[PDB]
Amino acid sequence: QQKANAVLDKQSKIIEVAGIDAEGKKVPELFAEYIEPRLVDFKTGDFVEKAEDGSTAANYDQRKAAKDPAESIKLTADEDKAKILRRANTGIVYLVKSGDDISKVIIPVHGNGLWSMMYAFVAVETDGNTVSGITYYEQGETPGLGGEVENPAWRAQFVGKKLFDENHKPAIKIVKGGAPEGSEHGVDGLSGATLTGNGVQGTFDFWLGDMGFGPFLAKVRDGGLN
Ligand SMILES: [Cl-]
Repeated sequence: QQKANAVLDKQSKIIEVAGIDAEGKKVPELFAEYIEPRLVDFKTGDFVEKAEDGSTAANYDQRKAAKDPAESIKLTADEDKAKILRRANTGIVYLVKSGDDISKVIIPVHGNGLWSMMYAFVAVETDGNTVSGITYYEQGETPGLGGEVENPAWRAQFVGKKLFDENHKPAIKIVKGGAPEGSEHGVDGLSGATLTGNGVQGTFDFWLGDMGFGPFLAKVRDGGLN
């Protein structure tokens, strides 16, 4: 079943955003060496060993969990900034191993675009604030417009940006028509693709908030990884 090729490209994207030099090695090999998947309780931000459905980090299906009322919540329209309708109570994150230390954490985020649900990985430094990279691993927006979330030049703009402001509130901004420079939080919007851009904005506003990875990244900031 492939199914397998889907799992493998996901692993590829994780390795890609992790900034690991692939010394010719294959993806399943690099993933075992450098990646440690962990489950996270969103509300508390704590690492957990199992989800409510009994899954471990190795077999947890967060998308399926999000539609199971036993282990997810229904978001009000106002709460639902990323326009995803529901949120699993437990998330998965991918720790990047240096040696015995954790070098980065990669968090899965998503939000609705114009034509499609848009899924991305965001690589965060162990300060729990600085973005190391971003990659969209599933989206179906129009090439040349919203599809430009896959453009290397647009994604590179996220590198060095801070996720949070001084109150640890979500601070990433999709700035219509080009952010300034020396900008702490701002990246350029997608020209001609405001609706996709709004979906990206909502993605960060929700997933950096109290119902998302907010509590977790706070614990990262306070040294919860190493
Ligand atoms: Cl979710």
